[PDB]
Amino acid sequence: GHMSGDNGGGERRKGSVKWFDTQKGFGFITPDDGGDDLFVHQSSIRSEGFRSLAAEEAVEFEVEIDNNNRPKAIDVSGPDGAPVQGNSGGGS
Repeated sequence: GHMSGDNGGGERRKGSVKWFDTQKGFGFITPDDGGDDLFVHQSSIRSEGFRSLAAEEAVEFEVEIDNNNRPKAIDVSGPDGAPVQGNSGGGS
């Protein structure tokens, strides 16, 4: 059948970036309402266009557990869940 011990993908969380390094190729988010820091990088940002995070920045995201069993943060947006213009576009 369909495993559903969670929301069926990545459960919503909030936090603040520990650091986003494009050189290292990895970053981490400290979840404000969670425990373990979640891995975050460009491919986990809510942006399909311009996707990058600022080290000290606060964020709202979904936390998804990677195949390494380490939970990672994706669909990263502002702390209020506010989308950035670089997410896709919009026009306004």
